[PDB]
Amino acid sequence: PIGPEDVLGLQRITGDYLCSPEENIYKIDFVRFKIRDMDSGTVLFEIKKPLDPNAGRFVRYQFTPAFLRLRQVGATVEFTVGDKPVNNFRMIERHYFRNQLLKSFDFHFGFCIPSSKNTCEHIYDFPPLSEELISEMIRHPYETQSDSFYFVDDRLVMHNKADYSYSGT
Ligand SMILES: O=C(Nc1cc(Cl)c(Cl)cn1)[C@]12C[C@H]3C[C@H](C[C@H](C3)C1)C2
Repeated sequence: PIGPEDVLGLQRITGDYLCSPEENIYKIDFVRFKIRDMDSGTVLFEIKKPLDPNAGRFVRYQFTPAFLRLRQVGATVEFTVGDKPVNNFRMIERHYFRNQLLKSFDFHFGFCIPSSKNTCEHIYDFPPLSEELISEMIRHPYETQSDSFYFVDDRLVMHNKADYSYSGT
């Protein structure tokens, strides 16, 4: 049984998925994701959802070098929920570069309407990165990786993974 305290101190990306897809007993399905730069209004990324072991749990992002100097980005997330009520829906997203923790985001979802489509806004406050780190992250695309742990009532129900490029394609 993995709880939030079990991931709040992780200093490395996990070597595997901490939970199976069947553990998503709340039928939580992310159907849309949009990232906006809060200092310019620019839509940095948008996706709409229409046997690989990842099965939709791994996403690869391709951003520009300017993304690493952003102060704050806004994430709009659309997701459906099953019949089971969802209380204390939490997401802990940890970003690492070459086994070095860079930032962890602890987001608490607002009320979730059961058996319906929900929309939430997550505000990411980026920390200032050292010039050496920014340079390395630009030179090494996809070596920046993240773990997104989703908790419902302190119980891990979803675990998604991603890697990032900041080389501007
Ligand atoms: O990729 C990142 N943040 C991100 C990515 C997405 Cl796809 C969304 Cl939705 C929201 N934030 C960062 C940028 C830099 C500052 C931290 C630590 C690392 C360097 C990785 C976050």
